[PDB]
Amino acid sequence: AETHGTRPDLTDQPIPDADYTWYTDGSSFLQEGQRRAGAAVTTETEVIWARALPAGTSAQRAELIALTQALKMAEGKKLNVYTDSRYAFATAHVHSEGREIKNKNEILALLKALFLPKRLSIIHCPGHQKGNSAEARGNRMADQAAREAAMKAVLET
Ligand SMILES: [Mg+2]
Repeated sequence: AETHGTRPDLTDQPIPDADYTWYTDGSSFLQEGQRRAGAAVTTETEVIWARALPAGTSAQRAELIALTQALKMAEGKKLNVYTDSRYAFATAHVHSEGREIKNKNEILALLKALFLPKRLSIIHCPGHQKGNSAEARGNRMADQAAREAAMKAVLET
């Protein structure tokens, strides 16, 4: 059992009896001078949810938002969720003591959402993998979906 965490039964390895295995990604890039962002939750082949986010949204914030959405949609179910964000992983797994100086709203929302799934593992996966393994395909799908959502919104459709 992890220590100095927020949800005592949270693990970082896949649970055998998971209902859902999902992949999250937050995308942030510069376009026409401003920072743009998107977030997504996917399986290897399906987009469960993807949205463009407000201008100025950092990649870190987008990653928190994507992970939060996965937790919300998995309320009452057993979830393995993969993120390639070290920031989102650490925010979910390690409790901090001080006032949150950045992303305070998104951190609070994530911490609340941790408690929604019946059982939960938040797992790190490498990003930009070339394989056709489940993790490679899932992470790729989430990255593509988040970037597509962000691009479509900036271009207006
Ligand atoms: Mg990512």
